[PDB]
Amino acid sequence: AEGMWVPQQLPEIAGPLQKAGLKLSPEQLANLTGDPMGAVVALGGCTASFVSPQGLVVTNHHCAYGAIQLNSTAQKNLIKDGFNAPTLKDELSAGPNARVFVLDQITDVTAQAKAAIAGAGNDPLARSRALDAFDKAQVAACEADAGFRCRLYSFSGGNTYRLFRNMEIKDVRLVYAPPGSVGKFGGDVDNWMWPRHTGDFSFYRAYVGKDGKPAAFAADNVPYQPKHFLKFADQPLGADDFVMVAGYPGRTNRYALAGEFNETASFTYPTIAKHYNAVLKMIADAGKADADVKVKYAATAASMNNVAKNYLGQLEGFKRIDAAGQKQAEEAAVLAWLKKQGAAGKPALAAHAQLLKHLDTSKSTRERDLFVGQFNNTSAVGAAITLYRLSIERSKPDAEREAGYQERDLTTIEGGLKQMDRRYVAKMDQQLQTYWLDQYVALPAAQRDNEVLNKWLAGSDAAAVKSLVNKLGGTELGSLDTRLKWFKADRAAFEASNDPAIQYAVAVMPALLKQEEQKKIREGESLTARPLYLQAVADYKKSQGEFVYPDANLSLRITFGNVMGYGKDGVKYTPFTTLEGVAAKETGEDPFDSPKALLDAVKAKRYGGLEDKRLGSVPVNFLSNLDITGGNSGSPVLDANGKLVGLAFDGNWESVSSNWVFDPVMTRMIAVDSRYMQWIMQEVAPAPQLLKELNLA
Amino acid sequence: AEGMWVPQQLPEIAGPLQKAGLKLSPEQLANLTGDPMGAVVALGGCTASFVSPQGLVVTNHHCAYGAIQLNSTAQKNLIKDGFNAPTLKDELSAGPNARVFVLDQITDVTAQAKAAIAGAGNDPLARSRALDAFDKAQVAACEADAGFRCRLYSFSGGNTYRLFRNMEIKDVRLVYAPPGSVGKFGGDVDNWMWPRHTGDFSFYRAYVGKDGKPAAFAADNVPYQPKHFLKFADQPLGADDFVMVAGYPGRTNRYALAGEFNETASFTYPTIAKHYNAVLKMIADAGKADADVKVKYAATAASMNNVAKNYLGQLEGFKRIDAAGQKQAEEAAVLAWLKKQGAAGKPALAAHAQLLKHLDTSKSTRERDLFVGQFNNTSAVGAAITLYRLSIERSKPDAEREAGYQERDLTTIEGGLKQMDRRYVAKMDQQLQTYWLDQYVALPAAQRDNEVLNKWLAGSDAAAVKSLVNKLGGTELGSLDTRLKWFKADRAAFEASNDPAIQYAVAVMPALLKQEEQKKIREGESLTARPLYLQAVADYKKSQGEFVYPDANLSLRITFGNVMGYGKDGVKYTPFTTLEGVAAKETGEDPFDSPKALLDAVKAKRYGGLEDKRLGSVPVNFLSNLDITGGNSGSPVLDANGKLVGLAFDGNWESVSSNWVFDPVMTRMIAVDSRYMQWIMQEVAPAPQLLKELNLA
Repeated sequence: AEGMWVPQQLPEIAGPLQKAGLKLSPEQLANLTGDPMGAVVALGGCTASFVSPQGLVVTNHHCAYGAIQLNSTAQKNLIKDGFNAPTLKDELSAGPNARVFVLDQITDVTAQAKAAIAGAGNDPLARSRALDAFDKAQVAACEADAGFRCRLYSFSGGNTYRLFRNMEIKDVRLVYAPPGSVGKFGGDVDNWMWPRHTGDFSFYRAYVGKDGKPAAFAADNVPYQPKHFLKFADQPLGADDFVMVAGYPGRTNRYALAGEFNETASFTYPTIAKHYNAVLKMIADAGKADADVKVKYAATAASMNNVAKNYLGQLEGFKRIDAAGQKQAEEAAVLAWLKKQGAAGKPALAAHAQLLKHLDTSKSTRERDLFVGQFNNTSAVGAAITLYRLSIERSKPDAEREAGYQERDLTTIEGGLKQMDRRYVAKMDQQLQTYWLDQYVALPAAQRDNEVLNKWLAGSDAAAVKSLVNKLGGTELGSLDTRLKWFKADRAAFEASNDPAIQYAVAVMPALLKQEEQKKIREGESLTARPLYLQAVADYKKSQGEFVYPDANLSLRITFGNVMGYGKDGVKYTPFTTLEGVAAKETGEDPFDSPKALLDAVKAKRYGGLEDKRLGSVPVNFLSNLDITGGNSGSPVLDANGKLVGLAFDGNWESVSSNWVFDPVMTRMIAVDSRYMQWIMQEVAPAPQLLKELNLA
Repeated sequence: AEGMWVPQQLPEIAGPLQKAGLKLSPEQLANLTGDPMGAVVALGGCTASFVSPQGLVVTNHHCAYGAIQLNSTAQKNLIKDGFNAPTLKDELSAGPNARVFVLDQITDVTAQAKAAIAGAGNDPLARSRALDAFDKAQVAACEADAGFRCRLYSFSGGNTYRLFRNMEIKDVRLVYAPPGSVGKFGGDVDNWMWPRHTGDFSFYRAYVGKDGKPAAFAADNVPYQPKHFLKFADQPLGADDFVMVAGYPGRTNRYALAGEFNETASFTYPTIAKHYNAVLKMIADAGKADADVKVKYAATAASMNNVAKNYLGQLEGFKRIDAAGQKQAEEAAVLAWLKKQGAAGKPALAAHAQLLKHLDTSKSTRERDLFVGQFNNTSAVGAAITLYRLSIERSKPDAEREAGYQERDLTTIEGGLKQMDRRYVAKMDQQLQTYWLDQYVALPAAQRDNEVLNKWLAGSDAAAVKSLVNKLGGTELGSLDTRLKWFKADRAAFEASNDPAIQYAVAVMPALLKQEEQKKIREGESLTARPLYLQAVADYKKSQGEFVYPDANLSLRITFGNVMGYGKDGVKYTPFTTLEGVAAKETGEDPFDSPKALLDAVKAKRYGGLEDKRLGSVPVNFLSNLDITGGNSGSPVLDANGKLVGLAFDGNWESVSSNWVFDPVMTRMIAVDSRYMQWIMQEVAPAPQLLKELNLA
């Protein structure tokens, strides 16, 4: 079914759920800290779920990819090889910034949020400050009790504010990853594609201090004991069977202005695609010259490949459903329907007009802003800017610090400086710097107007780029100890420093702060406009009987539907792949190089008792008409009885454009079958201690 | 069903043909000059069929592509535009070498052939000359009557020899080609792929002189009146319907030695695919610069793309079916089964070991032979070598002239020199010379033992190639009138020329002749070994009750089966594509850029009464489990009653490996539906004169 339904919409999807075949009572889903919703956790950008009362967490391989990469070396490459922790003490730290967020409480704070915003009257910066101070105040009151992290979510353009309270587990350990030839089978060739044969799963364990409270990594820490964990299905999942997903989709743009869509399709997607593929060929070449570069940049490369392929996908998607025309059509249809509605229709019209003029800005500057933004986000320079920015914010009292730089954020910044150790190589960073500066100096002179960068370049050719990279090569910020010194340092040490990256951070910061204030003014302007227009778009969608659910905003959503394939002319995609499809794609070479143990078990039909008679084999991946996006990776797929039948990990090629214009005919979630997960762990990359802890052994 | 059955195997397939659903009696098919089989013609490299009593002939677009290309200029591009001849006098000559072969007679000359071979005794070269002298005698005699052309066929490694007598139409004219965006919809992207949306058809007309006798192009010639022509099907083709193809498949390699297959998989296919893809990029680049090079090289580009992609598809198929494992098992099993026979087995085991010797010879110089072979077949150099060779053969009496340089061949040679006029651009030829010369000079010193070429290169780098290409640039063989002059010139005239291409031909010719004699010695050695071994393989294969049929060898074959899709893990390919499928792939960019008329017709559902209610639309292409290969292009697909339901044009991706190891599960023919052809001639690129002549108006 279409829709990323908030839990508070469970009453309107209660009937649809039962009709699709949910056998649980809908009000069992209503208890978000109950069985099974209470087992569903957020990782920040991925979903996971508890699957044992000893804090065992299951997610996708590509979600654990970060943590596996942090633990990998050129010699001991866990991304390539499995990882298995036979005992608690073998489990590896997923790194200082790894999180499990266990939902505690959702509180609607709409009335108070709207009063805070209104209390600022017509001043747009005042409105943004007012909402930010409201956010900070709600978060501070909510985080008063140790171990909780809270977050204010804005729904439906600001028509709804809800304050989420999570227990934040800060000690997450890697328990099991299949080899990358299973976790990532078919690599970037099969990414965003069906048929799919990817065992995209991994396991973490959540830990807490001896005292029960969240704690950073310590040998003393004990497994978290979740109230609720999912059970693997004992009922074989089959074609047409009900499935549902709970998870944390990050962002959809289905309510975007036709103008926002058009910018994205004509500029952002093609430009990012193009530059990412160029950077990717650079990182791949660097990785061939030094395995340590390949490992240290493997998370970036995976992530940029994903985006670049997705962006291409979305572009083909938009051509396939004429998204430009549908956006146009629906926008005009809302504006007309608003006209007929006499009195009450005028404010929404006005709101539209406001939101329109907002597209006008970035026309000549958008390449420049990408190239400078990308240069400023290379490792050494990014760390300099982050560290300098914190030193500035430290001056201010905590409640006036920029979000991301308050006391409650310090541990995350410090953990970022630490993780960079496993993700930084001077020679690779210098090539990224060179690449983005090369794009800047290739701009027309009129667009090459960044005063600071022009000063530091002292020219507009290759030699000028080389000499500035040469100069930035003198930074000491490649040293962890250096970064951790600067982490603590007064803004005056920064403004005095002769470190070329710090000097650059110091020179660019006035511009960055001005750019950020302009961003906040734009957010202020839209804080009454966006909500009134989207309320009208919604009220118009409702009038035509369409589905009304908010755009994804990284909060908890339910989607549901059934296991089913999709069709194109001449092709019917069947809802399941099987072991034989994996073996059939074997080329002996990346990314189609399964472990010999897999090729031998499939040749021997060693199904391990996991074959589905309807398929005549063990299912690997399955399709369903669920509505998931970025953030839903690792989401548990529950059958009619709330049992784990799989993990969400991907969409088919036609689904990627549903981020903008949803297509019920061809949008499918790809999931990894819980049977393939068990099969891998029995027959291929064994995890006997895990099968026992899951009560499958 | 599996097999490319010779007509003489109709007894064995009568039951199967009836089981599959043939309504025609099998003895109807045994009549090769009767109805429908007498409608089916050879084009030489393609199949076609008469579809009117006025000599109208239907074949693929890609078969007519050569003729369309010869009639095309940058200014008036019939490849891109289509072509329609609304009357006889508008029909364009398909060019001097276009032929239609109407089968007259097959006679089995097995015993005479073997006697002529046995009669030569023990010298391999003697046995080569003896079959060649025999071939020529059976041909020169069979070619006695004016209009006729005969060919000696070797079946099953020389276990059978059959003489084909054909009436040779020498005046072929383009009647109709749809636009390239229909004829080659999806271009190299959809080539060898299902689903497929390609209108792959064009119409020729066979002309003879007023006497009724075959003649070259003359304005005075009249349409040939065929004894037999296919009617378009009135019964709509559906899934599971019986279909059969009669056509001229070129070569299959199912009886190849395991070693021959291993050499093809490991060297020939990957190497040709690599160099062909580099040469295609060069041709695309020159074509983009110069519309004149684009049109002149479009036939070459189409062909090389087709082979390059085919070879990659075969390499992928070999791994999917483990072709190497199957060839090694079958060979090992035949060798063992031959030890189980006593005396009965000892000759075949003798023959095997002699065939292995041939493979080691070709190994040593395989790279040199490809690069020098390709260089010697560039346009000016190939013309020089062919022209000088013929002056040499002229010196000799005709009976003693090499196959292809006899009196009966002069017309084709002269044809080739004319057609090159529409297929040559000196600056493209120079890039081809450069490319293949660059591969030669890159070889290790030890492989660079072409004496003449090293003398002519005077170096082994880019600059030495640059200077050989500058020197060969002074040739005049770019002029048609120079070529036709050399076509008539004595051996001495050649030896006198200061034309550098001719001097090269003169210089290299002695080595080409030794290499050709050495090749005739191997062919002589092969003339008794090959039949003995292949008879053993056939014997072993019948013992297992496996289907036994000769490898394709450019002779007439029947294949049959049913309209059906195929499956892959996660995918069920449906047997038809439809109009909406063509519209859904539209991008407004080559190769997915349908005529505006097609999109308009599809968006309006103008099905011009051709809709199949079982599809909800007009069918475009369809799948069937027939056994076709290169040569079968333009083969009529006949329903149960022998009426035309479409034309064979391609195979699915997984089929192409069936050239070496037949895979019944995933081998399908892709045919264009006769309703799509009619639909295109009604609604898109009208041919109302052909709709009338075909009895569809």
